[PDB]
Amino acid sequence: NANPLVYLDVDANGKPLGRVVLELKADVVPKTAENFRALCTGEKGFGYKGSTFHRVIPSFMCQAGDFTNHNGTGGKSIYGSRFPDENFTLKHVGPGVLSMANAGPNTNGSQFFICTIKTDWLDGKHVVFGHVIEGMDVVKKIESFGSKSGRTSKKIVITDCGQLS
Ligand SMILES: [Cl-]
Ligand SMILES: [Cl-]
Ligand code: NA
Repeated sequence: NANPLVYLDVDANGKPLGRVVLELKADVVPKTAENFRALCTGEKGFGYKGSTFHRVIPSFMCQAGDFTNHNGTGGKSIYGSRFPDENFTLKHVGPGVLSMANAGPNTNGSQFFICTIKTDWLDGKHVVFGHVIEGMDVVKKIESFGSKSGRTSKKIVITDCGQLS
């Protein structure tokens, strides 16, 4: 009864792809959910609005969240530069899983990915913290702009984001 809903409105070269709505599993990972929630509202003075999907690999995942460097090197959490792996209770079960990117154990900041396949080799290494409620079609559009190196063929921008409930 207390899982937040947040949204990302996404454009590719200025054309609207639509809205991704995410349920954040605060019932399982409240600290990880709270970090992402506040980065969507921007209430700490920084967050995801105007950042990009900077690494998109077809048949794998769409990665975003580096709102400082727009390239995978940056981002930060609301708690500090990084925060621990809360738990690995939720698993990478299939497309639409929302999970934290990282740089090894206990290095969560703000970068995240949405899976487009079951990525079960990431279980126990990346903290799953939500899923797509609405807009998997938008995720599939983002995925279509990826490449095997992760370089996107269009500039994929989160033009708006926030908390719905
Ligand atoms: Cl990663
Ligand atoms: Cl590149
Ligand atoms: Na907003």
